[PDB]
Amino acid sequence: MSMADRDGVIWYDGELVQWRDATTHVLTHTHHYGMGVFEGVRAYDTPQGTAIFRLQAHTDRLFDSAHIMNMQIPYSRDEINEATRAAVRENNLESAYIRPMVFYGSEGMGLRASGLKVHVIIAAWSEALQQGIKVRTSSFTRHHVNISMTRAKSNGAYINSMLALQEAISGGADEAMMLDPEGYVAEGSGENIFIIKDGVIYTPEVTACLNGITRNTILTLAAEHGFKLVEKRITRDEVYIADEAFFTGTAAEVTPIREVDGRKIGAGRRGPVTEKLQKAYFDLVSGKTEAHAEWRTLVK
Amino acid sequence: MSMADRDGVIWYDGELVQWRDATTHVLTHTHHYGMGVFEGVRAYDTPQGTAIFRLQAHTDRLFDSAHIMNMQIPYSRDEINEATRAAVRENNLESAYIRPMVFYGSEGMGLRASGLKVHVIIAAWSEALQQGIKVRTSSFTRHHVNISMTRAKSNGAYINSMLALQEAISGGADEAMMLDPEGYVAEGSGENIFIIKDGVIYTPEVTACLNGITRNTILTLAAEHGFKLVEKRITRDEVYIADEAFFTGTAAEVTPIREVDGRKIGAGRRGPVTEKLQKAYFDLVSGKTEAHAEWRTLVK
Amino acid sequence: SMADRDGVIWYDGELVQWRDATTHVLTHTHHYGMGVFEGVRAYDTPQGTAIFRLQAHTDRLFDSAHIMNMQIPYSRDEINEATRAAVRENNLESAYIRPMVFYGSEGMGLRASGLKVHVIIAAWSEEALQQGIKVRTSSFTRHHVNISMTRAKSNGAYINSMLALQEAISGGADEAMMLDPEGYVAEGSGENIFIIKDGVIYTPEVACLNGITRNTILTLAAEHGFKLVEKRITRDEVYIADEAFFTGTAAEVTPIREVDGRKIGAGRRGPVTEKLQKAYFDLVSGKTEAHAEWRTLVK
Amino acid sequence: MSMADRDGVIWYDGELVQWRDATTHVLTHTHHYGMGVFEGVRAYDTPQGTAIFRLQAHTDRLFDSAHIMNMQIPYSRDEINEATRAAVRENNLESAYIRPMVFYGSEGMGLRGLKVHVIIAAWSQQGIKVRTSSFTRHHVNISMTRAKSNGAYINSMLALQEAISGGADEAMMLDPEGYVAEGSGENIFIIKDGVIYTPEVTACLNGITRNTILTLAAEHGFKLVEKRITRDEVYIADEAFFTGTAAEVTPIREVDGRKIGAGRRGPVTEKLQKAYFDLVSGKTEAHAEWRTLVK
Amino acid sequence: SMADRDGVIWYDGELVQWRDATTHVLTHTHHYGMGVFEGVRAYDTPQGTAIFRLQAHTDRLFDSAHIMNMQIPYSRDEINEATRAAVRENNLESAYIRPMVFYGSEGMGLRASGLKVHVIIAAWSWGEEALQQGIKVRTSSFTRHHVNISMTRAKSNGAYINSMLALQEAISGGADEAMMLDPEGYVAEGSGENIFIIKDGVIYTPEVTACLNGITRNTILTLAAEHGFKLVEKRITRDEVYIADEAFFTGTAAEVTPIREVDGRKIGAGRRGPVTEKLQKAYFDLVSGKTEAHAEWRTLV
Amino acid sequence: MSMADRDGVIWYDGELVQWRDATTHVLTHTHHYGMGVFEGVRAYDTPQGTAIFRLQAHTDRLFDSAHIMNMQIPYSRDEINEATRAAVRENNLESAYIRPMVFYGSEGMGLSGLKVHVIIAAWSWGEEALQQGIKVRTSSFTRHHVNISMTRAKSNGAYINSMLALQEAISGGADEAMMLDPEGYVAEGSGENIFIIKDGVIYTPEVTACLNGITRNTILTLAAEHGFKLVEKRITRDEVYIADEAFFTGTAAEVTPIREVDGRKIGAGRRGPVTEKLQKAYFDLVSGKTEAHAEWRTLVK
Repeated sequence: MSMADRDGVIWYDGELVQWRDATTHVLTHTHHYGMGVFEGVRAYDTPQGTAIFRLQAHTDRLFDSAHIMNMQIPYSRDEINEATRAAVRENNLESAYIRPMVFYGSEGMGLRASGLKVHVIIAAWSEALQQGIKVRTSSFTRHHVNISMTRAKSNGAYINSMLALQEAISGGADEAMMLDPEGYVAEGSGENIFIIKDGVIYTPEVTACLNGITRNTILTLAAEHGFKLVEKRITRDEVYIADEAFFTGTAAEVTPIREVDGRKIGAGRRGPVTEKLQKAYFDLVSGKTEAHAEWRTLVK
Repeated sequence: MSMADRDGVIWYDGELVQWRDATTHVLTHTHHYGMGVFEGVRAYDTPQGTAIFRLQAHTDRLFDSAHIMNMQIPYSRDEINEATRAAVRENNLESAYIRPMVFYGSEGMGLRASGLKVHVIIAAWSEALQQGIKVRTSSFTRHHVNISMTRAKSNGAYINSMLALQEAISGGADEAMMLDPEGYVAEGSGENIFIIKDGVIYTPEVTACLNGITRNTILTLAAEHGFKLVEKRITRDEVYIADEAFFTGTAAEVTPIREVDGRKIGAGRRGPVTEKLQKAYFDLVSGKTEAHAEWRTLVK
Repeated sequence: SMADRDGVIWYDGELVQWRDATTHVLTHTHHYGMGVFEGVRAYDTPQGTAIFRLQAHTDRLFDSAHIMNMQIPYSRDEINEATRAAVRENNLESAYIRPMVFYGSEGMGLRASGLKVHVIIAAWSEEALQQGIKVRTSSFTRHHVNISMTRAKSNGAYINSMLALQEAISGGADEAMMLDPEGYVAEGSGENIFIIKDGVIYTPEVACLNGITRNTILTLAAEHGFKLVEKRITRDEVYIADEAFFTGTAAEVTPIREVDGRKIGAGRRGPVTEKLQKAYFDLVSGKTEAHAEWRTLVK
Repeated sequence: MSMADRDGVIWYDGELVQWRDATTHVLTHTHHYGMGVFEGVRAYDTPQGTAIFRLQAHTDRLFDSAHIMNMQIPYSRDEINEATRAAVRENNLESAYIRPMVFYGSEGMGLRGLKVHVIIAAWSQQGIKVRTSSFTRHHVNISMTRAKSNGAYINSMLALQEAISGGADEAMMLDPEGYVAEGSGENIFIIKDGVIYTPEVTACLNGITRNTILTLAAEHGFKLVEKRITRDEVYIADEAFFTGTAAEVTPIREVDGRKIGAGRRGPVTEKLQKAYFDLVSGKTEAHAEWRTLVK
Repeated sequence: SMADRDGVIWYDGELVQWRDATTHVLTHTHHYGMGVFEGVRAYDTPQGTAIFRLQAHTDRLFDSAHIMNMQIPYSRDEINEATRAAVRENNLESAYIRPMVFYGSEGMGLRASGLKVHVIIAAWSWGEEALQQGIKVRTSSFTRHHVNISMTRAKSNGAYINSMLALQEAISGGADEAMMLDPEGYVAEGSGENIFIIKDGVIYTPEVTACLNGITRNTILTLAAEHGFKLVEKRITRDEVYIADEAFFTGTAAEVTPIREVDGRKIGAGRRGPVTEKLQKAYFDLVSGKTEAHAEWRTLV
Repeated sequence: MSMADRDGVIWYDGELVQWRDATTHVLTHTHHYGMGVFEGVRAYDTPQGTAIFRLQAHTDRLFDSAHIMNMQIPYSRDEINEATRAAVRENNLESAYIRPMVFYGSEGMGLSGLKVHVIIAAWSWGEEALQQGIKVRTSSFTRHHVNISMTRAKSNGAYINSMLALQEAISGGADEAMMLDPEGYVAEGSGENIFIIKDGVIYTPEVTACLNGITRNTILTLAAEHGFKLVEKRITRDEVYIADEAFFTGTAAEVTPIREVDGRKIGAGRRGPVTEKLQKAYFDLVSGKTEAHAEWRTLVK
């Protein structure tokens, strides 16, 4: 079992190459120093066929992340949008996770970015949402907005998420809750966080936490459903006494939270607002409703 | 021009594979999330032959960095020590830079480290030292000791070093001076920093900076040459009014600093203490001296 | 003495005599501060003695216990009824009420395993309100949101408040202004802080306690057509404000005439402060039938 | 099972009161606001008899802590020392943990005429698992870190309870800067290449047990360094242990799932643990000033 | 030279000759930085030379003196009339005005007891390619002022050492201006200007916390609302500025100066953006009287 | 009563000028932006004559401060040393406080083409507070941040924070303030370095965010010469509360004992034994009663 050994094609520098041929040299610069940007995109089976959810937003963020790191993607947004569709279409996938990733090649081994060639790959492949997960606050502090570029989804910056996730798992939990350098709640290991108190939705301001696309989708869905939503600084004990809490992310969708640091969240099961938003988001991404058709890009 | 199209061998998981055949899949976990550890080792031409300078300290630190990241190196320290010498000998190198690197394989794409295979790679290949360099203080804050593991030499953590080095170069300088989150001088982008005032050597405490092996080596040489050395917190303007300043690193060796942020350092020239320590370090690594033979391991 | 009084104290389900409400000297909360409490007021209304926002104080008491992982052995309706009994059975026309939850004297370690949860409720019975008070910014930094649970009203957390208040008093002032770890204005020693500048009300965003009296002022400010903005405030921003005042359960609405020697506006209670102070007293005294749910008759 | 329903006496404002009768009113000021200071002292059985270890240092620190909180103890240091000796003697304790505690009475209920009460109560592995606390240790300008105050232990209770719920035994505290500060209630030490490293007394406790280890390390020829320590510097240390009055020397074999050294009690930890025990038990006549006979 | 020139300067209730507007070298504010000042512009309008937002600059001047416990020995009406006098008496068509409140040379200690307060108002006549093509900005390695170390709401004299250090750094790095970050790492302001960005048609500016409540900033908020632009005050990171569609500085002396590059990252297309051009044109039409609105903001001289 | 209407001379840009003639234009750049460096120097009455204490260290720190601020002093150290002695000699001062000050002139007005001017003024020099102890209140203003202001340079505009803190300590009933760094640890007084004694050992904050005071450096020398153990480390405010002794060091404050901090009595509330010996040693040194360290006393005539 391996992520490298499987059938299909991977979009690699403009061409569709076989899956096991999509390799890079062991002295690849991003492999050793972390300078790279990537995306996480999902394709869902809809009544209209396989559709990618908010492809343009993920492609724009990819270019934004590369622009932050001074990495010139040798392609336009149209080609990357088309190549991301091709990554799912040319594999005949009914539903997939998509990993567009921009990295520096194996041209040089120094810290200077000059001389390094920019490579782009796009790989696509096929109770947590029900009752709720267990969360433990991480002892590792979340990224500092002047140490790592928090608006960029960069490869090397995910060590902190991995350390925190391993700590949460070794502590008996399913996910970690990250605090910013100021001590306020920021996000999960790879998800944004929302809480509900007295029918009002609260979520941390986009300061140190990543401007999640699933987060933005729930902000739009909440307004359309008439929910009052407040962006403000949230403390860890404010999460303890919330009626509801859930995570948002491309991979996690809307995942309810039932316990943080041993504190039961409300009644300890998926709350009414969480279920309404979770259902609305799933119907949106799966094409169960004609609403927001501009957010669904058919792959074929 | 490329770092992959090369003639030679690279130590790849217990086997000496051809340089062009030392590849990994493009969905390598460390490639996407930066979770990995590496070292930077130099080999010098001594009167006794090609020797690796302080091989034991670099292998010990490599295992420390892996131990910090909960990465299990599937080889003993002796096996890594023997394989490091093999990367220099089997390539017929008179003087070499060695890059041992430990990374997670292309087994999974989730943030959980479970199921990931640990691979080990050891690749080896062949005026500023005498003049001194221009330095500019980085606007990017150095790593935070509770966000990144500052004692580990991890791959993904060097995004901050590349951002800083590019800023320094775009500003017309040669290197950046990093400040910790408290505003005190920490290190260079890839080197440790030292200053001299009234014949006393000062260097930042091993706090947010990497415990450099060249740093620790200079501590030994400074004591052998009768220089009082004090480890304390240093401010940027204390560097401005120092009599001397220099950088230490495996690649940088002993590099004098003639100017910081436009402020000339002393006489704007390699001062007496820096030159004596620089010659003492070069005589040590090239075997021109006699003592510390335990720090020079023959490669053949 | 606060122990030698005539009356009753609601103690673990029953009304005991005031001097009989004792606890052992090795009580866990007494040695480690792990406990939560509330400050509630009862006012005389045309309908009789009524507790102001009893439900909000009881809900916050349970929230503070939930934060500290303390299981209150009573439901919210029992605590609500007990709080009314603390005022009624003491024959109080207007009262301050102190519900408090603490760990008993079953152990002496830092672990909470085996500790019994006890609940007590004790209820007992002008120029500052009109002329304003002197405030000196505290040299003690206010609580850190990840060091202490700032949303919980915990016993041991008030050491910081006592240090700041005594510092302000020895400095010739009446109250202290707390700054958060980042240097922004947080609150007073035991009150929230508001400022007025060009007819707009500004208050720090919630390292400060989400005060119930602060919440009523938001409601009263909107009812009286006042624009209110929640944002980070600096100490010098207070110096140049037109008005400033504190808000708390025990202090109600206390104007601020001077901060750090800087005169605030005209050096006395301002217009907006007067109307909010008037609106708050009219609300708690039942002078207006509005927000009748916020006045629970003690009966 | 309760800490109140016990036999014995408790020193309570100058006199010896029966254990069950040593009570205070439920509106005690320290109970509601945390304004109080305390000490943890141990008595050990020595060949000369039951002896309190460093009674003078704990009593001095108790008056220091009170002084920090502007609390005037209504007794001199000699009276407190003698009362501490009596708390062990009059209970017929061969070895005891002693809890002197100073607190404000139930005179007022405001935040500003409070009476100061004093009580003194006395009663009778290869390494532990440690998890770093997600709670930050006390800030040196928010709470008085040199004073051993009652209300400041909420942070310790939250961290210890977090470590236990996570499957560990003790917590490791980080200061607001992210550097290793201490354990839940104990100082922390690490050993790397025969050298002892302990966090510089920043947000630290200035522990008396820590101060004795400095002396015992120097007498056993161990170089000791006080500096800032990071959490991952603990991961790669050869040894690690906690020091406290009630914990003495507790070895640390694992921090955040990282095995410390060989995962067992190390040589330096063993030598310092035996030296501390031989010191407090009076095995040798060394540091006799640090042992005060109870009788 | 700013001293050897003809003209008059308002000096403590009297108009003295420009070369005679002197103070002793042991002046307290000169040595310890305790003083407050303003930056005011006058423009040519169809009604004549008019000061832009004279009331807002005088009010803030008194606020800054109040923060520093400095008593201005004059009323706001007298300072308004003196600011107009510094422009009218000098026969200036368009000028920059420097009202400055400082402590005299009464004592040399750090205590303010005994120091007399002086008020000076000087006005003198007034880069155009940068105004239309954008400037190069480099983030400052010097951290912006801390809200509990210096009084950031006051426009104080000594607090501008930090601005000078950062401007010198940016210039030595090849750029025209510095971008300042607060102690927490978020974007605060330029060296002497407030900063704005545009992303998907929405204007973003740092919340008034560690930066100065700029009057030009307050004017742009009004001009943005009148043009239907959604404006959001929030914390901004340096890399959020990298990916912004537009960016520009605001200040009395800088007007609306677009930003084309930050830390080597091209800002959008690398030139003045559409939203910036509309606000810049609106600001010039406002201060020069091309529009009739906001007659309060143009005080004829 | 004023610091300008006095008889005597002031060294002003290479020449001595009459005291009342030592003026600068009111648009002086340092006057408006605080960018300038200065020193505080003392001349004492010694058996060999009026002598400046550590003239070289104060002149070297002035050039260090100007080097940090990128200010080019148009004069050399030898000229400044000679001018500093002239400022005392030519005024016939038996003892004096000297204020060497480097500042930008009135050439420009933006944040270039600025001329550097130098002035050195000297004037003749609380005794009950010198032998009994002062009251100290911890300042609510945070001390300077090592990356916001240049804490090793003695710059003009940076002393706003000292004035804000000193006024607070006085309005609270005290004589001096105790400053805490942005991390909460003890840094210094408003303009003095702070020392504490506990069990016969001297503790003082490490040269971190506080000023590397020359008087502090002399005490480290004198403490070593008296066999005292001295430790540099991070000190909390409550560590000062429980110290046996505490005092301030500075050029103007010399050695000032501290009897009370935040209402906490320091030890016995009077000048401790260690403070008295170090105060005696410092006064004997600067006044020439001890002939040791002859290079630290530079005769004026």
